[PDB]
Amino acid sequence: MASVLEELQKDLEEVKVLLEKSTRKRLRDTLTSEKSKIETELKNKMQQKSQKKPE
Repeated sequence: MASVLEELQKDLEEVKVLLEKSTRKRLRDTLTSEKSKIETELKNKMQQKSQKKPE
């Protein structure tokens, strides 16, 4: 869990760095794309077990 949090935080930090450096509008693209991935991975990792039916 701390693992997952750390990885998400690290990716988010890389995002912040990219946003800051790529202040030339790129921020928008970066944020939109990568935030989706961050959220997706968070949701994946949380739900992953959750007594989920083997669909």
